[PDB]
Amino acid sequence: MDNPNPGPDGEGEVELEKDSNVVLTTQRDPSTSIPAPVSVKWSRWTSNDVVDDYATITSRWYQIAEFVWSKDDPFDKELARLILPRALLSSIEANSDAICDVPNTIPFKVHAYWRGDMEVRVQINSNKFQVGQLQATWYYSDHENLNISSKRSVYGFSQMDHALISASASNEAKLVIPFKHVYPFLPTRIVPDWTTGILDMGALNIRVIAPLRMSATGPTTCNVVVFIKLNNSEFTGTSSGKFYASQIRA
Amino acid sequence: MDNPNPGPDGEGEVELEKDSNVVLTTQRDPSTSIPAPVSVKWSRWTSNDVVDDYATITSRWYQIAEFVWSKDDPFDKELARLILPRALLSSIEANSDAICDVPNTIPFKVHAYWRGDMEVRVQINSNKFQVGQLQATWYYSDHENLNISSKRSVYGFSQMDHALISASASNEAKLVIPFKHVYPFLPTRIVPDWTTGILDMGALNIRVIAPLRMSATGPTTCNVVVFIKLNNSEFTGTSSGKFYASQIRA
Amino acid sequence: MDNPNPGPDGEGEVELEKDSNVVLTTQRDPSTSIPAPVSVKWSRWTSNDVVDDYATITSRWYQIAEFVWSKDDPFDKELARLILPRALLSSIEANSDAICDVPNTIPFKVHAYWRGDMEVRVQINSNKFQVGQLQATWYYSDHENLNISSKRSVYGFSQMDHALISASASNEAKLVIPFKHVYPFLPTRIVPDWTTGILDMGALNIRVIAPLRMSATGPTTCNVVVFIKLNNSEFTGTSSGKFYASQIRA
Repeated sequence: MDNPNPGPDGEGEVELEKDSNVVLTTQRDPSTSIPAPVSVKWSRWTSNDVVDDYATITSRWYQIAEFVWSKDDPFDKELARLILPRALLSSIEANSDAICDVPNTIPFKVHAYWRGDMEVRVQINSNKFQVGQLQATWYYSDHENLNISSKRSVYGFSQMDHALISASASNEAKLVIPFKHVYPFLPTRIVPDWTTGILDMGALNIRVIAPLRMSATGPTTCNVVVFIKLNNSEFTGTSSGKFYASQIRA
Repeated sequence: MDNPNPGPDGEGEVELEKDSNVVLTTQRDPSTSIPAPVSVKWSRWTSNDVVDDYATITSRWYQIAEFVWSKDDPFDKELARLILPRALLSSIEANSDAICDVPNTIPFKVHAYWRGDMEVRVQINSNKFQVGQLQATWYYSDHENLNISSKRSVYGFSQMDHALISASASNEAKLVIPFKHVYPFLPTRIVPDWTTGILDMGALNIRVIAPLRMSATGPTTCNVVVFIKLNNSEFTGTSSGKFYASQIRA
Repeated sequence: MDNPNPGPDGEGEVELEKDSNVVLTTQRDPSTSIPAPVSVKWSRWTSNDVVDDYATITSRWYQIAEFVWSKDDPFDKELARLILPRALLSSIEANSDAICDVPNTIPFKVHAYWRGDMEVRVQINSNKFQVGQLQATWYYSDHENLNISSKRSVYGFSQMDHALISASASNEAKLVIPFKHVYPFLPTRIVPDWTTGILDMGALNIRVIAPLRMSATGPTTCNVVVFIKLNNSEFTGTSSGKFYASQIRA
């Protein structure tokens, strides 16, 4: 079946992802990447306090990153290497804004410990005349590894669970990332231990496998949007906001 | 389903509209605009004489207009403001041709009064690299309104029944226009009343909502075809042709 | 149905033709051309000796020709006029290679007489911005006709069984050519008769019906691939290879 019928509305389907007071669309189905099974709820294990999450409020879609994709970028050059708990907060905090100001962060302010699966969209608007390729990959503990520069390479992450994005026919990388840390919970700020590496479950990272191969005088620049949903969460550990921690640098 | 298979014949469907000794096609389904219900037959009311229409002859598709669409045309600039009974005749008469010469007009020559629904095609051949938009709109009595210049605007006709045409993915505006005048019949020429505004049931009018937005050195010009079918008619009122009226100017 | 969904893999089906240790694909269904019924097996008629063919070995897909398609080529200019038994061997022999070296020829070396249907692919990689047209046509005995230059024309072969190839939406010409000679068998080399015209069942020939109509500075050159399958064969007539014949010139 192939009859093209673009009316006053150029025809084509648009799948949407609402899902909680925010609707974000994608005109092209994503290339998913599921690195692990869905995480069970270990609140009834580690902590016996206010055991809950926040539905309509922390299970939304906030923006955490956005960047540029150009012909200048050589073969393996990561556009982002963003930590995943974590840079949800660390993006907003360095936006000359506070964590307290946004609805998808506020319990991190009050509550001490967090556990939950993650959802991520790597949406880009590239043109059909751009011949490039990216790869969004996940690593459940990047900073803990010593020589991960060895792994920090397009070759290395192809070896593992990832998603693929090609400039033409742009395209989205779905990226379901459930919770798998060593300890079942994460600490939102400084704690009797975890005096650093606060709220870090691993980093995402997008490098390049094919530069934007542009014709003579073709459009140079491109762009990426990183979105994140925090579903299936649990926030036990009620603590005043003066105990909080404005996350570390990029 | 999306497998593209363009053989020696580039594949794609072509819907056709024959319908009476003329076949006109459209490779893209139209955006219809039905302003009113189908009109009932009031011949057995106003006049008791030869009560009939003409099938294969006046229910065809003649051309009445054609024009240019260019980047120069600013935002709201009507390409045509053509009266609808009316300019079926008024186009041919000013073509240095006579009404008598064409089969889709001849009963208007002889017969005194006419009633009937109308069918109209606003077909254009624009290219997929042209980013513009038109709007064909109908008004069951334009000349009767005094300040209709107020209405003569892209904003105003969007308020009402219309069709939309965008340059890219060109595209057709189906435009079924049934009979709705004040008096159930129309006079083909001067009459004991209707000494002017002869044969006028309202005017069609195509303005611009988006100019042809062309890249550097992209194709400048475009073009429109206006076709018209006169179905569901009735022509009671037999009169010699020396009583006829060559319609007024553009 | 027309929803376009080109993921990291630009979506679209790819039909394949394996068929015997070689897989060749075509992303666009072919325009077939069947000039005759399937040939019956006349081995149990002409010759009472080792009656067999060779499956996995001579029923493969070898390349016999490839050439250039450019704007310079005027209206009717044959890109190839290749004989069909025949140039399967005659291409390889003039490749500074021997017949003995390739698996799809070796029985022709040993065996004296051959009969069999033929399969041919005229695959080309033209771009969607090239507006040309070719025509691959078959003639069960071209050399036998005296004034076939009269027939050697785009007009003439359109009169008969052929396939059509247009530059844009490139495209393949399937070309099933069963055996129909005067005598039911063909001689692989010189023989008590057939002292010339060795192994010739007719010639294929691709001319032009529409040159590559290229925009300013659009891509000039193009290209064709000719493939051939020799199925439904029969090779009776065992003879030493010193009796063989390296085919005549192009």
